[PDB]
Amino acid sequence: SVSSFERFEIFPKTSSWPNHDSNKGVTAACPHAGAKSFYKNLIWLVKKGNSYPKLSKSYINDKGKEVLVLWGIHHPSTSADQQSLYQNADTYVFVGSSRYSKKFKPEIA
Repeated sequence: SVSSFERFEIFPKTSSWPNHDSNKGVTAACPHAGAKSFYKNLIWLVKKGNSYPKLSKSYINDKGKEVLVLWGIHHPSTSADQQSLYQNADTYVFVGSSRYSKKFKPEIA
């Protein structure tokens, strides 16, 4: 039960992604309209060429209201795909919020 529901580009695709860059985050898991696609409110990280440095996107996205943010931790299949999507194996993911802290660990299986 909600009284207001807005949608704004928290992390715009056209900007704010200079280092990993790229937009080819499509997959066959969600192939609507006969084409590889992905979640609209989510972005699959793909390296630009063979570079994938650390990411820091500390944002406020604060409009005087509670803002719901969603994200996924991609666990790959083979180590070849890990270096074909991220160029490094031993990574870590951390979402730093005043109410939520988590040090993620990727898994290859």
